[PDB]
Amino acid sequence: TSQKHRDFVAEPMGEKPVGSLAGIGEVLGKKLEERGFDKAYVVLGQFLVLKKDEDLFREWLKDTAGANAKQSRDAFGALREWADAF
Ligand SMILES: [Cs+]
Ligand SMILES: [Cs+]
Repeated sequence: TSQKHRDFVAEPMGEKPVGSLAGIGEVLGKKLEERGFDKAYVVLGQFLVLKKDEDLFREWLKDTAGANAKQSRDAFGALREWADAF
């Protein structure tokens, strides 16, 4: 199961790795780690630097991590939900 939406939002981000964010696979996490998005805090940062736009974060995550629709959407929802919480 990839039901890690709950585990990410029931505590703060902190020094959490990128692969801990929902939709960030073990393969995606490598393509993301070499660009300097090694932690889930760095992806949160990019999403805020994009003003939390859904299809701009999803456009960048495709243009960089090589993400698919389910991966890019599950990642955005997890960031949006965590922003909506803390
Ligand atoms: Cs970077
Ligand atoms: Cs809140």
